[PDB]
Amino acid sequence: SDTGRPFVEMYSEIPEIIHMTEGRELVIPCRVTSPNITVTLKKFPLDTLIPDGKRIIWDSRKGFIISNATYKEIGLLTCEATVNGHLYKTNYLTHRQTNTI
Repeated sequence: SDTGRPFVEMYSEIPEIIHMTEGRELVIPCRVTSPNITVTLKKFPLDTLIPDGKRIIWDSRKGFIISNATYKEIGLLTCEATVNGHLYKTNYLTHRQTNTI
């Protein structure tokens, strides 16, 4: 919803703890109702994970699909979207799961 909230799903208060593993298909689930809106995938503080559309494939109806996760996706990611003159955001803490690399 433009005059409501772009995201289908968002964090509550605590960032979404994604128990990831390197080399795997890391989806950051911050999809939007209308693809037109177009989300920008930041990382704390003001880093920018540009959706290259090769490895980092921006599926508006699923999430940001980093086909092969790396150290560049280990931290506090922040999906951001300015809509009706209002900045919405949602946070995703990408934790290296205690399984392997």
